[PDB]
Amino acid sequence: QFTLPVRLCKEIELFHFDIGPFENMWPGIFVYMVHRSCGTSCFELEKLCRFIMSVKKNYRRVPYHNWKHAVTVAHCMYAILQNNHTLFTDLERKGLLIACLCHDLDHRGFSNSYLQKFDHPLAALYSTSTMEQHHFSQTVSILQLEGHNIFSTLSSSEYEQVLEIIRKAIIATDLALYFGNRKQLEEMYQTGSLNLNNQSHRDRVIGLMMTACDLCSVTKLWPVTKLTANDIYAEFWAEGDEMKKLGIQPIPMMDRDKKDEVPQGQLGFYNAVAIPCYTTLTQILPPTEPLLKACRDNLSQWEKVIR
Ligand SMILES: CC(C)(CO)n1c(=O)[nH]c2c3cccnc3n(-c3ccccc3)c(=O)c21
Ligand SMILES: [Mg+2]
Ligand SMILES: [Zn+2]
Repeated sequence: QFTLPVRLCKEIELFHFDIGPFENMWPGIFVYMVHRSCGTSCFELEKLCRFIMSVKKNYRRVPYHNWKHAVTVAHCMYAILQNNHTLFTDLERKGLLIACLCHDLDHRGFSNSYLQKFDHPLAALYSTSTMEQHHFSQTVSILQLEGHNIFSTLSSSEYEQVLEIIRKAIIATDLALYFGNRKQLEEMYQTGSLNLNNQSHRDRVIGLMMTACDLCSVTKLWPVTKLTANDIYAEFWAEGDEMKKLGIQPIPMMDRDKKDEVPQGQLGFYNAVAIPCYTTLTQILPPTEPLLKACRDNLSQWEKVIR
């Protein structure tokens, strides 16, 4: 039944768009993004709406890895897609927006390292990319619910094609995998061997897009960026608190007693992770340049905080 306001129509297209002040409209914002990416008949409205509300319900009340984070990541993907639409197939356009909304499904607010170290049942189930494999499992589980399968109308080979796009995209949100991925992609771009017709290459490009979307809070306007950083640190500190209880000293980043080091930690995160990510992405997809520009702007803001 929901209809989005006229001011948003043009603003939703921009990379720096902040979903933050529209909580009641987030399910409706996602529906709009889907119709603009693959048409009004791309998914049966009833199916799609059941799927979204179920996905929403399966995001816990954690400070950062919550419903808001899912819609934020999906919106960034929507902007990338819209600015490079002809470069992606209808099946990719569909799969990626769904993968972004589901990428942190049922996150408990603990890193893969925590679950591995403390031998959590989830780490026993999934050896590497612990949470990520759980997020893809949670996505399949939601699709398997009565009248949720938005992909039922696709052909047999086209169905396993989306589920494989989704699987690969969600796994690539494992930051530990990003570093190698970005390195292989930088090699291909420089040597001039990068070929989007090659499937293994497309998988890597998609992988980087997933990282770029996952970290997009660094591409918003400084007041939004700063407020998201508080949410991520509230989540890191809670994890550190748990480690302390179990007689383990957490790394500075997860220690609330080491709050003064946050600007220095951010500067390191932007120099080692965020800037290289958007630099490589801009080389492959030149219309994604505003993401790099906004990231550089926030990097200067963190330097100013240190100074
Ligand atoms: C991007 C964000 C949220 C900016 O506030 N951020 C930050 O400040 N430090 C970090 C950060 C620091 C260390 C490891 N991962 C981080 N990720 C992260 C977490 C899970 C999955 C993928 C990436 C962030 O998004 C982030
Ligand atoms: Mg994740
Ligand atoms: Zn995420």
